[PDB]
Amino acid sequence: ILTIKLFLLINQFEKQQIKKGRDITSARIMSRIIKITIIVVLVLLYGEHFGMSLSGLLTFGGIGGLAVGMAGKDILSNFFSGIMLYFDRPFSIGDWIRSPDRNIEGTVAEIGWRITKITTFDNRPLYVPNSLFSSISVENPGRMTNRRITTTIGLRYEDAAKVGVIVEAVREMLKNHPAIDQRQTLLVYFNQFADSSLNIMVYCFTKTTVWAEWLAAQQDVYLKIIDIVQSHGADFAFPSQTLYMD
Amino acid sequence: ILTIKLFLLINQFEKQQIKKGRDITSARIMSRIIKITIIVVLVLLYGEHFGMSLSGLLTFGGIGGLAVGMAGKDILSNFFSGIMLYFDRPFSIGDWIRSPDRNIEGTVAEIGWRITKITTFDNRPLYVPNSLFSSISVENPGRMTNRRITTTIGLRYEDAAKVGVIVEAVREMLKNHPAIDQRQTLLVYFNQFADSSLNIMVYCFTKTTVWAEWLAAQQDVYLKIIDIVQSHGADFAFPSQTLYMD
Ligand SMILES: CCCCCCCCCCCC
Ligand SMILES: CCCCCCCCCCCC
Ligand SMILES: CCCCCCCCCCCC
Ligand SMILES: CCCCCCCCCCCC
Ligand SMILES: CCCCCCCCCCCC
Ligand SMILES: CCCCCCCCCCCC
Ligand SMILES: CCCCCCCCCCCC
Ligand SMILES: CCCCCCCCCCCC
Ligand SMILES: CCCCCCCCCCCC
Ligand SMILES: CCCCCCCCCCCC
Ligand SMILES: CCCCCCCCCCCC
Ligand SMILES: CCCCCCCCCCCC
Ligand SMILES: CCCCCCCCCCCC
Ligand SMILES: CCCCCCCCCCCC
Repeated sequence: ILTIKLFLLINQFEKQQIKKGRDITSARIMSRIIKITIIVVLVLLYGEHFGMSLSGLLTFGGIGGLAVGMAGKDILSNFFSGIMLYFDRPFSIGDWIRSPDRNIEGTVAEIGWRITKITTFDNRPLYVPNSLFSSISVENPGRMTNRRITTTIGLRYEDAAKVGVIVEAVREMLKNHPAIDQRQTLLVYFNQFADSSLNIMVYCFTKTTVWAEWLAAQQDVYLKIIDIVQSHGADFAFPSQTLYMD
Repeated sequence: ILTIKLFLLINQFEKQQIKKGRDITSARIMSRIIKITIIVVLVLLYGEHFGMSLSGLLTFGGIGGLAVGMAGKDILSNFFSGIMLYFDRPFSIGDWIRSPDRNIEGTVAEIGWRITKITTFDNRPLYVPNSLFSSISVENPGRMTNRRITTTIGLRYEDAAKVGVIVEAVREMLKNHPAIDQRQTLLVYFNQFADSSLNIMVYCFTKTTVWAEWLAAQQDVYLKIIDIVQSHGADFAFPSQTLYMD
C-alpha cells in the first residue's frame, strides 16, 4: 500500500510537471530516478521485517550513502551558505559589492537559496554560487563615506629648485577647495625619484560620494594643478633618454 | 536460478550491444566486468545464508565499497549537478553565456545529464562537465538590457586649455544622439594624467542590444568625436619622448 501511494504521488508530480510546460522525456527520466531512489530507500528500510540479510544490507547502504554524501557536497554547501546569508549577510539589495579574490563586481539584485543574482556595470546578469561568500573577502563600495582622489605630478629634473613652492601652492589650493573634505587625510609631498621625472604625490578625499560629482571635482582639481604647475615656470616631463651618436 | 537469470540478461545485453554496431572485444570486456561485479555483489549479499565468515566479509565489502566511493566521486558529481540544472538552471537553450573563472563562452545547445553542449563563436562544439556550474560564476550576456560604449580620448599636453570646451561639446553630442539611452549612465570627464597625453573618459549605453546596430552606432560616435576634437584646434597624441643628444 505504501509503494502504491508513493507511485501515485510520483505520477501526479510528473503529470503536473508536464502540465507546467516542460519536456516529456526529461520528465519521464526524472520520474524514473525518483522511483528508483524511493525503491532503494524502502529496501534499505524494510530489509529486515521482510528481508533476511543484515550485514550485507548494512554494508551496501553504508557505502552507497557514503558515495552520495561525498558527491553532493557542493550543492549542500551552497544551500547552507544561503541559510547563513539569510541570517547574516554583509550587504543588501541594491548594494554595489566587489571582492579582491574573485570577479563578482556589480549591484545585488536577488539573494536566493542557492545563488545570488548580481547586475554588472555592463548591464548583464551574473549568478554567483552562495558558497563563495563563506571563503572570500567581500568589499562594499555601496557603503563608502568618501571618494578618494590620488594622482602624481611628474616634473622635469631641471625643475628641482621649484618643488617646494609648487608643493606649497598645491597644498594651499587643496586646503581652500570647497569640494574637499578637510577632516580626512590630505597629503602633498615630493615622494620619489623616477626614471625621467621627480614625482609629487597627491592624496585627498571629497565630501560627496556620487559618481558624477566626484568626477567633476577631480577634473576641476586636475585643471587647477596644471595651471599651478605652469604658472611657476616648471613643466611636465615626457619619458627621456640620452643618446650617444656614432 | 538467480545467477542463471542474471547471466542470461547480461548475455542478451551484450548481443544487443553488438547488434547496435560496436566493437566485439570491447563488448566482451564490458560483459566480463558486469559479470564480475554481479558475482561480487551476490557474494557480499549471500555470504551468510550460504557462506560462513561474517567479520571478514564485512571488512572486505566495506573497504571495497569505500575505495569505489572515493574513486567515483566526479561522475556522481556531474550527475547530481545535472539534476540540479534540471530543476534550477540560470540559462536556457540558445542563450549566450560566459564565465570569469573558466573558458565556457558560447551559445547553449543542449543540457544533458552529464555534460552541457555549447556552440562557440568559432562554430565548434564544446562539452562542459555539469559539475562546473556548482562552483563558478556564470554570466548571461544573452539577457543584457543595453550595450556599453567606452573609450578614451588622449589629447596632447599643449591642448590643456581646450579640455573643458572639448568635454562640453562631446557631452552635448552624446546627449543629442538618437542611438544613446538617455536613462542610463552618461559620463564625459577629464580623467587622468598619462605618460604622453591627457585622457578623457567616455561612458554611455545604446538602446539596442543587437551586435551590428551597436557596432554601427559606435562607429558613428567615434567619427563624430574625431570631428569634434579636430574642429577645436586640438589633436590626438602619439607616444612622445624627449631626447638629449650627445
Ligand atoms: C505535488 C508536489 C510534489 C512534490 C514531490 C517531491 C518529491 C521529493 C522526492 C524526495 C526523494 C528522497
Ligand atoms: C539509457 C537509459 C538507461 C540508463 C541506465 C543507467 C544505469 C546506471 C547504473 C550504474 C550503476 C553503478
Ligand atoms: C533511465 C533512468 C536511469 C536512472 C539511473 C539511476 C542510477 C543511480 C546510480 C546511483 C549510484 C550510487
Ligand atoms: C519544485 C519541486 C522540487 C522537487 C525536488 C526533487 C529532488 C529529487 C532528488 C533526487 C535525488 C536522486
Ligand atoms: C529503463 C532503465 C533500465 C536500466 C535501469 C538501471 C538501474 C540501476 C540501479 C542501480 C542502483 C544502485
Ligand atoms: C543534495 C541537497 C539538496 C538540497 C536542496 C534544497 C532546496 C531548498 C529550496 C528552498 C526554496 C525553493
Ligand atoms: C547550517 C548553517 C546554519 C547557519 C546559522 C547561522 C546563524 C547566525 C546567527 C546570527 C545572529 C545575528
Ligand atoms: C536490455 C537492457 C539491458 C540493460 C542492462 C543494465 C545493466 C546494469 C548493471 C548494473 C550493475 C550494478
Ligand atoms: C588481460 C585481461 C585480464 C585483466 C585482469 C585484470 C585484473 C585486475 C585485478 C586487480 C585487483 C586489485
Ligand atoms: C578481462 C576483464 C577484467 C575486469 C577486471 C575488473 C577488476 C575490478 C577491480 C576493482 C577493485 C576494487
Ligand atoms: C545504455 C545502457 C547503460 C548501461 C550502464 C551499465 C553500467 C555498468 C557499471 C559497472 C561498474 C563496475
Ligand atoms: C580473463 C580475465 C582473468 C583475470 C580476472 C581477474 C579478476 C579479479 C577480480 C578482483 C575482484 C576484487
Ligand atoms: C557511478 C555513478 C554512475 C551514475 C550514472 C547515471 C546515468 C544516468 C543517465 C540518465 C539518462 C540516460
Ligand atoms: C541530489 C541533488 C538534488 C538537487 C535538488 C535541487 C532542488 C531545487 C529546487 C528549486 C525549486 C525552484
